[PDB]
Amino acid sequence: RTAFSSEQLARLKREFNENRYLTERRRQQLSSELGLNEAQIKIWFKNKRAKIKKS
Amino acid sequence: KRPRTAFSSEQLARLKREFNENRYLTERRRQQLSSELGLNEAQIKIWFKNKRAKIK
DNA sequence: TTTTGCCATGTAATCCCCGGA
DNA sequence: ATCCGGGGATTACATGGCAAA
Repeated sequence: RTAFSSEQLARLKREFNENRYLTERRRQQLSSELGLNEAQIKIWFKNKRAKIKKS
Repeated sequence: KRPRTAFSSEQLARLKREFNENRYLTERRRQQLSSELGLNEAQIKIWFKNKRAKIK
């Protein structure tokens, strides 16, 4: 279970604020730039939406 | 994965009768029907899924 | 305070069904 | 039947905090 770096967390949050649902292209670019697997990005966005739902 | 299977006539008759009351199956009834029909629970789940799409 | 013990909260991941193609 | 990504719920585990001798 990876622990995202705050450099990664800040970019994911910044991306999430801009678009809370990923396109394949955006998922790909983020994986590349952040050095993470596309599945982790997918799962981070999925969990973020669910967290926000219980705000 | 999972080989296709031809449903027998009592099978389909039984699946349609159930589908006639409720288009969604709870896991409890799906287990039930699976045991009564001799149908794998996955096959029943997929039959309800496809049938929901055809009817729509 | 220190330093120890544990338990609550957070969260990455998995289960499991859904519709659409 | 398969694939995907979606949701909701749940699991599994790290660490945040607070307790306390």
